[PDB]
Amino acid sequence: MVQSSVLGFPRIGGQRELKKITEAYWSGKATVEELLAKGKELREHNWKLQQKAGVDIIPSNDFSYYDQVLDLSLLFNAIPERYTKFDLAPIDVLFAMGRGLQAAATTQAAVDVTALEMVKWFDSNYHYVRPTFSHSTEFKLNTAAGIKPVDEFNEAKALGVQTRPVILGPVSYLYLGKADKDSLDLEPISLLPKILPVYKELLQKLKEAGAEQVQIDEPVLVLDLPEAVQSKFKEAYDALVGADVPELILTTYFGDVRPNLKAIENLPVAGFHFDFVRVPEQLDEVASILKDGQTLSAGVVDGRNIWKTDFAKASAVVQKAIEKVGKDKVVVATSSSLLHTPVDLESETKLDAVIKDWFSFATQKLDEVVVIAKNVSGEDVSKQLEANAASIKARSESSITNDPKVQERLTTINEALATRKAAFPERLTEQKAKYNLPLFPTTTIGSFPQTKDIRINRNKFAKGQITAEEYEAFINKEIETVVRFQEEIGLDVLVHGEPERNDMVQYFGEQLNGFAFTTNGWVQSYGSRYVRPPIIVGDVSRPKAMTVKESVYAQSITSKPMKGMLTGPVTILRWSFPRDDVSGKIQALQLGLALRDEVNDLEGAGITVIQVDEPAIREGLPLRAGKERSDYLNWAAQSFRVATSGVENSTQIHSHFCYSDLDPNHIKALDADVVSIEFSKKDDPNYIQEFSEYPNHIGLGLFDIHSPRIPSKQEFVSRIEEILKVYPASKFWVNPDCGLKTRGWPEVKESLTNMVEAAKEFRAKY
Ligand SMILES: Nc1nc2c(c(=O)[nH]1)N[C@@H](CNc1ccc(C(=O)N[C@@H](CCC(=O)N[C@@H](CCC(=O)N[C@@H](CCC(=O)O)C(=O)O)C(=O)O)C(=O)O)cc1)CN2
Ligand SMILES: N[C@@H](CCS)C(=O)O
Ligand SMILES: [Zn+2]
Repeated sequence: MVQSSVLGFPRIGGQRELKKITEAYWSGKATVEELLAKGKELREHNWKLQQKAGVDIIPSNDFSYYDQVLDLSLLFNAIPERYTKFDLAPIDVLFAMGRGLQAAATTQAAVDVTALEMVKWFDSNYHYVRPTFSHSTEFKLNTAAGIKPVDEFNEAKALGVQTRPVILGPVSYLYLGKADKDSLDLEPISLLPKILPVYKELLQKLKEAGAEQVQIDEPVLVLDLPEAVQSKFKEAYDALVGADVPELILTTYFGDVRPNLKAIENLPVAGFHFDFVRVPEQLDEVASILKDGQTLSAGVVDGRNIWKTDFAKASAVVQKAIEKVGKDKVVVATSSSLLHTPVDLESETKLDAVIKDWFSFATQKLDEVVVIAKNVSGEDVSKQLEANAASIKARSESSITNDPKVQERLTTINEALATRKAAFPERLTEQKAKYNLPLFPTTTIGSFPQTKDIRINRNKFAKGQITAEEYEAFINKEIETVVRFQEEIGLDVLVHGEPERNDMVQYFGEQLNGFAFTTNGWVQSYGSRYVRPPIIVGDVSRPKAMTVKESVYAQSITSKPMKGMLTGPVTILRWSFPRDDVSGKIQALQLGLALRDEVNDLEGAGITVIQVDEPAIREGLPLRAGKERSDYLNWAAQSFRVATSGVENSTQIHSHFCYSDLDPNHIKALDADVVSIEFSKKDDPNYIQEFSEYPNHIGLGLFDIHSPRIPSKQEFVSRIEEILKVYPASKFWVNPDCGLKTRGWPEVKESLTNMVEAAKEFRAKY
């Protein structure tokens, strides 16, 4: 009777309960008791949900108030000193690392401190708070905050639910972290010896509590790892394994671990886990490594995409496994945590029933693994296979999916379609001459605060409580407000705030043929911010203009130059749920050609300064050097270039990138005139050097837009002075790290006023 396993479940709630309480707590409208109360409530719900679904192995510690990595950075006490000298409570220290904190002296005692870096969790649009280590860091097992994975195991057990804690392992933990600036000579992985005795302690604490088996994520194995890292796995797991700890199920996902087999082919663990959705072909080789005892969790229900599973194909993999290692040592599992999927599809009432029948969100995926497991167990689930098999046939055969007019148009793509009419140095002279822009020119990145008044009115529109005529009126008020202000403040190149845009990708899925999109289809991106990425189901085209009506009005009320704003083709792909049938290369290209038509429409409609965001360009990079990556590099830029290479030289193409380990050389391939690079929040020591040679114009981001912190005019100056030491002023632009949707108005005002005030000084010194 083959068992089922889930690697992690989405904590946000079916009604984003979690967001709502977290944001309340942050704004002083809910007590700390009330936040923790609701945490419990959700934890309880989701465990019970899975229990009822029939899942055998059920995760614990997958819950988090912000990020499960940081959660460990807390537990193990990797807490930069600067966060400690304010008598904050564990929970608030946690949040402060997250989003900084700043309150003047109230009883309440005065704090001001930044936030730690945030980066892509592998090739996903989930972002973790990056561990930050230092020579001073004393790894102890913190008990002040409680001990989370213990306490949550116990909770579950007190509802009769036996769970499998999930912990990021020492090697991944370190390798993914970073040295703090007070300690540049520090490889994070060198602390392995200091940290194990902590992981060890935790583990015994868990064993005593009742923990049979523990999932311990070591996903770094899907990456290119130098030889000196690979040898540290044995050291690590040799240390931890024992009679006083639970059995450990070394867990990998998102890619291929074969290059690292030597690393792990003689470890003491109780079993492994692998992603046979992304890399089914690795099964024979990895299964080879299993010395008796050990179990193989067979990751076969996609924790990263929402296409309904093919029960035939999936069960065939699990049986290939069963052939190699015995039915009794095999487990049907999600390929990854379902963190990256929405909660429940049944919450969606406005999708074509045909299309809906093609999908499965988290709740459904629980049934999925339950059924496949049952299948291979010899049990009758005939009725579910056929229905499932129907769902597949249908998908397979659809008039929706294909659009010949597109497929042809693809063969119009060549070098010329993706080269501008002249080189940057020649376009600058034309642009300088049109725009008359001043030295140290100031601008922002697009979005301005997404005020509940905007959210409520988009919604009243969606739901017919107001006419289109009324919505246009409302949007214009708000673009007017957003301009009038930008003018007030002194900004040079303007934007329009994106008031009319739910999300920089969803606004587009709602407008392009080939898509679907959700109402309650939300996934966490970081902290309390979530998105409901759209879904690509067919061949992509743009039948109308998407953003002209708005930007033309925008341009019409200001003499100032104004940006249009799209989302480049790679980002639309990467932050959508991609197609099952086809490659992403084919999808980007379609998007490129499709986005051209908007870009062109803009130029034609008067909007001669245009920004096309491409922030996922690094995210979307394949997890391993070789054929697939070097292809990615080439088509990924090409598609971008496709949507931008028809413009006149007098037109100013802008881009933007953020919250990623950016590769300048690839960014450069886009030959954009001007870009915005997230720099402040990420405290990257090298970004300055590594972008020493960037040939086109550039604005490294001057303040962290994900903290309510207002930076001094002084903190702007410092950063600038710092950059100017490696870069000439005739290139440098001044802007924030990213957009301002999440920000409130008070701090928007004051922080830009400072930014600009500061730019204005360097203006006059030169
Ligand atoms: N997709 C994406 N990825 C990205 C970024 C980005 O902007 N987008 N930037 C970086 C960071 N990621 C981010 C992710 C989300 C948000 C964000 O601001 N999300 C908002 C809302 C976004 C949205 O979809 N807004 C809708 C939702 C409105 C709403 O909630 N309405 C209510 C009903 C009306 C009401 O009561 O308010 C409801 O549905 O229940 C809208 O404006 O229309 C949030 O969940 O806090 C920001 C950055 C990197 N990756
Ligand atoms: N233009 C987007 C960029 C987010 S990465 C915004 O300003 O919200
Ligand atoms: Zn950004």
